Amino acid sequence: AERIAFIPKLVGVGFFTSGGNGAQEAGKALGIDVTYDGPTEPSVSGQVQLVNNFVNQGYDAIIVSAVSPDGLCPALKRAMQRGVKILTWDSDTKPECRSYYINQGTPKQLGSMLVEMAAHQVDKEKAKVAFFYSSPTVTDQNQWVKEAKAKISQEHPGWEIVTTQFGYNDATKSLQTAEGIIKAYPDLDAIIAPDANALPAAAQAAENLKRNNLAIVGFSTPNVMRPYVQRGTVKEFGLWDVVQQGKISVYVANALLKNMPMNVGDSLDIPGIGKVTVSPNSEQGYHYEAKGNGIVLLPERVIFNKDNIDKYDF
Ligand SMILES: C[C@@]1(O)OC[C@H](O)C1(O)O
Repeated sequence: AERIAFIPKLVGVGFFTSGGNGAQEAGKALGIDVTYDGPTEPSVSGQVQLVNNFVNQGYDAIIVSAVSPDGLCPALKRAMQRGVKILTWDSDTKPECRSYYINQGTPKQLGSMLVEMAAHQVDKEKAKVAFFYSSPTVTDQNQWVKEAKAKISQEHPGWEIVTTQFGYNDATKSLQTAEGIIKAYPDLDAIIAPDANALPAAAQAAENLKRNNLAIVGFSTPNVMRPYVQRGTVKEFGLWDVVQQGKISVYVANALLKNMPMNVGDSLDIPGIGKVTVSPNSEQGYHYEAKGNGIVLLPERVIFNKDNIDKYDF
């Protein structure tokens, strides 16, 4: 009877497939029919069309990873006015446009990981670094990058951010851009790619142009990144239990459907996971707080290498 919609940025990417599977698995254990559906490409119109669709069908809850902070707001607010529980995972909208943000960590946390991974691989205070992710308008990544760039200028002033280009979650376009940066910048020391499509594309671009001495860190799935790690192209990268993330999003949504207290400070017990807690929106850097509105932070983030890459199954 209760239907929950789980919308990714796009389909075909291993990151969203894992999260969607963990969501449907969670819904099945709760007796909830979770419908996993997303556009073939990350666009505003793509998700809005779907959001409006699940609303008209009368879905009870919709969990969405936004491709734009304010792009989905008119459709999300329409849903809540009809009683549709709106939650966000991975990528957030505006805090007033949703209810809960199932976040994998604060921008300071994930922004620290990107810099720490880079500093450990470059091992010199004077170098040239380049950023390379999906889109300049996406929410989650731009929040990380801004905190990352701020952290770099404070902790590594000798580092020169020479460029910042995009791939738009396209495996083809990401490869072209990655090669272009590598060609145009022969003095490049490191590439920071906080994107599941950008990170393996950068590693591939390094191997295609046979460029060594190049630190390549970022955020992607161990499934895709595995060949590049074994060959030594990527010594270190990071992510999180995305399967668990999709699992939490459903459980939290279920707590809203069953009228449980989920204000800032309250907790919730999840089987096989433990204790999650509603953190304030200030953790993301937001100036917005409300009753029944907060951020659920993931318990643990993971650093991947050649030692523990076969440990996680998504
Ligand atoms: C994990 C991730 O960085 O890869 C795809 C998205 O950009 C993402 O979810 O933020």
